[PDB]
Amino acid sequence: GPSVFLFPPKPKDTLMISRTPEVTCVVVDVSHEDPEVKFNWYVDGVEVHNAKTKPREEQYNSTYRVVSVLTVLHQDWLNGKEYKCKVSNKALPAPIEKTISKAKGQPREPQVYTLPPSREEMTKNQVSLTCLVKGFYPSDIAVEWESNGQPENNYKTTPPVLDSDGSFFLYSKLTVDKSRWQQGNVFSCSVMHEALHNHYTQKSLSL
Amino acid sequence: GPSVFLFPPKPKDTLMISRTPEVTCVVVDVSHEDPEVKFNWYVDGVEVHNAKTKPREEQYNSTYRVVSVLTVLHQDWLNGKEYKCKVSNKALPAPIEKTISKAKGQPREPQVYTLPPSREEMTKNQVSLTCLVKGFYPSDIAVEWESNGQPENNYKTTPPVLDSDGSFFLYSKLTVDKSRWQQGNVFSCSVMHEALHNHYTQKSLSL
Ligand SMILES: *[C@@H]1O[C@H](CO[C@@H]2O[C@@H](C)[C@@H](O)[C@@H](O)[C@@H]2O)[C@@H](O[C@@H]2O[C@H](CO)[C@@H](O[C@@H]3O[C@H](CO[C@H]4O[C@H](CO)[C@@H](O)[C@H](O)[C@@H]4O[C@@H]4O[C@H](CO)[C@@H](O)[C@H](O)[C@H]4NC(C)=O)[C@@H](O)[C@H](O[C@H]4O[C@H](CO)[C@@H](O)[C@H](O)[C@@H]4O[C@@H]4O[C@H](CO)[C@@H](O)[C@H](O)[C@H]4NC(C)=O)[C@@H]3O)[C@H](O)[C@H]2NC(C)=O)[C@H](O)[C@H]1NC(C)=O
Ligand SMILES: *[C@@H]1O[C@H](CO[C@@H]2O[C@@H](C)[C@@H](O)[C@@H](O)[C@@H]2O)[C@@H](O[C@@H]2O[C@H](CO)[C@@H](O[C@@H]3O[C@H](CO[C@H]4O[C@H](CO)[C@@H](O)[C@H](O)[C@@H]4O[C@@H]4O[C@H](CO)[C@@H](O)[C@H](O)[C@H]4NC(C)=O)[C@@H](O)[C@H](O[C@H]4O[C@H](CO)[C@@H](O)[C@H](O)[C@@H]4O[C@@H]4O[C@H](CO)[C@@H](O)[C@H](O)[C@H]4NC(C)=O)[C@@H]3O)[C@H](O)[C@H]2NC(C)=O)[C@H](O)[C@H]1NC(C)=O
Ligand SMILES: [Cl-]
Repeated sequence: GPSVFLFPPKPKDTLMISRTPEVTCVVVDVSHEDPEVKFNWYVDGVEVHNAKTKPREEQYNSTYRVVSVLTVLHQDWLNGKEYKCKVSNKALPAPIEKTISKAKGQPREPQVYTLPPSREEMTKNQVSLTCLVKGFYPSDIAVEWESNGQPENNYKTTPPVLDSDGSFFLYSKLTVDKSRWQQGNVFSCSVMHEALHNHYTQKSLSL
Repeated sequence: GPSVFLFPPKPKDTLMISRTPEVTCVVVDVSHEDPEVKFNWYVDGVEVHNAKTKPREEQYNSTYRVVSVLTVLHQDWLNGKEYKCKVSNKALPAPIEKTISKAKGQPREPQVYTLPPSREEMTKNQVSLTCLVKGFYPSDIAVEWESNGQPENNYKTTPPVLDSDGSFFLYSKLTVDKSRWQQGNVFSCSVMHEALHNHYTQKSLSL
């Protein structure tokens, strides 16, 4: 019999009003006998029906895969609304049901500090700009780097680490050629989190 | 004597209601002799006071460098209000002033097309996904790439090029390992411009 998996919107979709977040219900392992599959979507227990379901597609193990996609209102998701997908298909005895929702917990607003590179580090070819993001809950967060215009490639972020007061912190490290840092170029760490004003803050840093 | 330069907001900052746009006034070639510099900000003729001046930072020239940022309203900038920085130094015969505004001109809407890699490029271990953005005005624009919610590394973008019909176009090229493309991953080019509905559009691309 089939399998269903239920995928949440990615955080930055929920946090920007410009972008458009979606919940995705996918069923796989549906037999060739009865390829037809019905989706029922509930938001907080009431049926909704603006979901786009796409045409079924056969995979190379000779079973179909079909996906149903529901656009969510940003505020609905951020207010902890439960999204439930219910799949019916003739091979199942009882229809099967998944539910997801934003991670629970009292939200906490992160502080965002930028740390210039250590002086022992500027004897080197590349240098590291550091962004400390601490005090935030829940752990859904986005951290990015920009420079006088366009995004930066060469950065890595730590996974959220549980701190001693129950909130998370993390660090983001951006490595730049030292000649760019020495020229007074400005680099910005932007953070997106549901607990910030406007879900967005930015801290700049330069020599 | 002291030079004056005045930089506009970052396009992304003006197009997103959650980000926060600033006009920046930089003064360089500041002498030790008469070190104090006072700024005076004017929106559409009338004076303003919420500017933030960061204290002087001396350079390797032994010149000084003084900056003052003014936060602007998104709508004020998009509606063409003129921002004027007037700077006084007791080593200037007359205070010196500059003025910026959004690029004048009727706004045209960009068409966004995504172009897969050439069949000839599948010989290499990396391939180029292409994003063509054409028919837009003014040239203040932001292009970014992403995949499964996260910002995609590489990609470079051309400057806007004046088309024959009065508008601009640009291309953005993203380099992915060929295996990532052949697997079926979905990449997406997102674009931000005044003339787009919601100032934002996304176009996807995948094998
Ligand atoms: C003393 O040292 C300082 C420090 O310089 C720094 O250290 C030295 C050792 C070197 O490493 C330098 O490379 C390094 O910058 C010197 O201060 C510099 O002084 C020069 C000239 O005096 C200035 O040049 C101007 O640069 C701007 C662009 O500058 C931006 O881009 C740089 C990126 O490479 C960046 O380093 C700058 O900081 C600045 O970055 C912007 O910053 C803001 C806020 O921080 C940010 O929000 C922006 O996003 C960011 N932008 C970018 C793109 O990064 C340039 O625009 C100027 O061009 C005008 O003048 C040119 C010559 O005339 C000409 O080519 C242009 O067309 C333009 O001409 C003017 O055009 C307009 C119309 O469009 C009109 O208003 C004018 O009439 C017209 N003409 C004139 C005459 O104005 C210009 O090239 C540096 O910015 C400045 N450095 C800094 C950090 O501010 C200083 O010169 C030294 N003193 C000496 C040697 O005696
Ligand atoms: C027949 O083929 C199909 C299609 O596959 C294709 O053909 C085969 C032959 C191969 O060649 C494939 O390579 C080829 O692609 C098979 O379909 C697959 O079926 C398996 C399960 O049978 C599914 O596994 C699940 O995977 C999800 C995560 O999947 C995401 O990430 C993948 C990359 O790693 C990506 O390929 C997927 O498409 C999917 O991508 C997401 O897509 C959404 C929507 O488009 C998008 O928004 C997201 O951005 C994107 N996400 C990412 C990360 O890219 C995984 O979550 C599941 O894990 C559960 O089960 C594990 C085992 O128990 C467990 O360890 C996990 O924790 C999790 O367990 C559950 O978790 C919670 C609590 O922990 C709770 O719900 C449950 O209690 C718990 N337990 C259980 C049991 O559920 C899961 O592993 C594949 O996704 C699916 N592939 C596709 C493309 O749909 C099919 O299986 C084949 N049939 C056979 C062999 O008989
Ligand atoms: Cl990037």
